[PDB]
Amino acid sequence: YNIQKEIDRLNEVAKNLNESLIDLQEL
Amino acid sequence: YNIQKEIDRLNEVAKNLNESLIDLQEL
Amino acid sequence: NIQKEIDRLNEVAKNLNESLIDLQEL
Amino acid sequence: YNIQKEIDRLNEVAKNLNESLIDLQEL
Ligand SMILES: [Zn+2]
Ligand SMILES: [Zn+2]
Repeated sequence: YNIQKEIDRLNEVAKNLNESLIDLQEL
Repeated sequence: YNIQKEIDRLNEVAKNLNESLIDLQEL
Repeated sequence: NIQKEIDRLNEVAKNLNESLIDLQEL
Repeated sequence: YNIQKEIDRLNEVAKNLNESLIDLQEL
């Protein structure tokens, strides 16, 4: 595995998850 | 669906993702 | 080394998938 | 009301998370 590779991608997962989650909460 | 039930779970998804990401970042 | 983080992320993925399916099928 | 945009985006989030899981268990 490559830890720095997956940190960067999981950070994108987190940001995208949060964006859509917050969108769900304000409709 | 029940939007609150899914928001609750997705909140927990986000929290657990965040703590996994932090753990990875401190290696 | 990172089995515990893998295990945790697996449960994250399962719960995310279940929410996705529940939003479309319930 | 219409959550199609969040469903589409969370599907991509899930795909990226799933590939991270696969890649973390590689090698
Ligand atoms: Zn990178
Ligand atoms: Zn890959």
